[PDB]
Amino acid sequence: SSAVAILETFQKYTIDQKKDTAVRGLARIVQVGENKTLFDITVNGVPEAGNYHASIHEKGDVSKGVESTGKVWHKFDEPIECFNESDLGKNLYSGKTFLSAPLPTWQLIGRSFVISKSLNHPENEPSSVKDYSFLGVIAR
Ligand SMILES: [Ca+2]
Repeated sequence: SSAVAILETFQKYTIDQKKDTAVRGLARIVQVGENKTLFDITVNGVPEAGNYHASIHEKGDVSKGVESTGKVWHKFDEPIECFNESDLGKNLYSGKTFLSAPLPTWQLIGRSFVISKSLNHPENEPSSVKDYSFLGVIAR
């Protein structure tokens, strides 16, 4: 059993001026046990280097980005380190990791996969937006 989440920004951020696509990462999801899923995560094109954090939120509603997705339903403890500079002109970064969760794929479908990091300079994209986030509905 497999699934995928295409991760896009929904918010507009001053620091993110890459306009050919809003896609900033991919989660490829494969069940690897009766009740265990593997998450193959890659990130690309994010403006700030740092440790990013993944969660799965309760709702598949991304109309308002993270703010419409409800609460955190599953949290991953392991960070995603994004320190590889992949765009020199724009100074954008990439990263990758494998994560796992003790959940079958069927319980994941239709929820939102979210990766986020606190903004280095929130005063310049204020004031209710604290985090840079990119997210996508999980689909079979
Ligand atoms: Ca940058």
